[PDB]
Amino acid sequence: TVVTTADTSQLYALAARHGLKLHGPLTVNELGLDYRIVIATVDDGRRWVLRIPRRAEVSAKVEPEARVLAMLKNRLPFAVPDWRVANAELVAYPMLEDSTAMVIQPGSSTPDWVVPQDSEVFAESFATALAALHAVPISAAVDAGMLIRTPTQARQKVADDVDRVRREFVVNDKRLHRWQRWLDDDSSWPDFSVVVHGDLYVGHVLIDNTERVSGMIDWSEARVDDPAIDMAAHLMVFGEEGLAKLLLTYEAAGGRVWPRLAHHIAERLAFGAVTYALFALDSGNEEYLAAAKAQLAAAE
Ligand SMILES: CC[C@H]1OC(=O)[C@H](C)[C@@H](O[C@H]2C[C@@](C)(OC)[C@@H](O)[C@H](C)O2)[C@H](C)[C@@H](O[C@@H]2O[C@H](C)C[C@H](N(C)C)[C@H]2O)[C@](C)(O)C[C@@H](C)C(=O)[C@H](C)[C@@H](O)[C@]1(C)O
Ligand SMILES: Nc1nc2c(ncn2[C@@H]2O[C@H](COP(=O)(O)OP(=O)(O)O)[C@@H](O)[C@H]2O)c(=O)[nH]1
Repeated sequence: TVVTTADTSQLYALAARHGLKLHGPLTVNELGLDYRIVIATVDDGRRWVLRIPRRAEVSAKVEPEARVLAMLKNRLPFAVPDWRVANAELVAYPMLEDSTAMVIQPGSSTPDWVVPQDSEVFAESFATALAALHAVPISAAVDAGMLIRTPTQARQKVADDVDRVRREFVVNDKRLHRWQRWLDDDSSWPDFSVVVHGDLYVGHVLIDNTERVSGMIDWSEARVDDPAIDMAAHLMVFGEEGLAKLLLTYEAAGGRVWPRLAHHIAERLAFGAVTYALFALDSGNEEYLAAAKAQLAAAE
């Protein structure tokens, strides 16, 4: 025979226990630390995504995310995963066939492609899609059992993350002072929270072949929190010019802004170093830790 990375027999058995009959081509991404991701063909002729929790601690997150997606489905003018299977040993949904807004080969550090800076259709539709998401009523999030952070709680969470990094790592003095000045800068912080995606960047946005936003995936970090969380990666990828365009259209679409929002987003992006370091720490992966320590010690 031929050795293949996927164990088709075990995958078939797992899927069949949950009412899904695999038949035909599949592909497997084993690089995730929490889930194995398989895109498999099913007997409905469709591709489905199998998100397979690796451990009990990951399994525990399935039911709450399922409640999130259940709530969001009718409340967003774009598609989200339809978890027709959602349990501790398997999440499965029909694949949303539209491409992600960035394409990258598994394992690679460099994308093959990212939706272009000058794509006006992408820019405008991402901005309106984001305004739509952030318009989801807080009451709907509460009814769905979501994690809720008031503005005070949102700021406390950032402080807590910073302090956890300070306990576990040695951080460049100026970097640390940057975060502390931000945490102390009342004018930077919003006086409201919204439903956020929590892990939003081009890799988690789906686009149709005109480059119009058509969906968003991987909602595991969704919660009610600081709106700027969902804008940091847009600044990283599309720069200050892209951010300026985003904010004008977001506001025009009914998105709530505040005067120092652009500044706050830049500080949130800087804070990404904390997020990465805590991910590294929690992963126990020596390569991620090496990268994190290096970044933290470095002057920005
Ligand atoms: C452009 C293309 C690149 O995308 C990014 O720059 C975006 C903009 C990051 O988000 C930025 C921006 C932001 C806000 O996240 C959206 C911030 O939190 C993170 C740390 O960095 C992403 C996604 C980060 O991932 C996130 O890292 C988190 C620690 C966990 C999070 N997730 C699994 C829970 C995960 O998605 C992270 C580290 O770069 C992924 C690793 C693998 C990369 O090095 C890959 C190769 C990236 O360079 C990239 C795909 O090529
Ligand atoms: N086009 C498309 N890609 C998907 C879909 N579901 C998963 N993917 C891809 O699979 C990758 C990993 O899935 P993801 O849910 O992000 O796993 P996680 O990062 O561990 O949470 C994503 O980054 C996408 O590239 C989908 O419905 N449509």
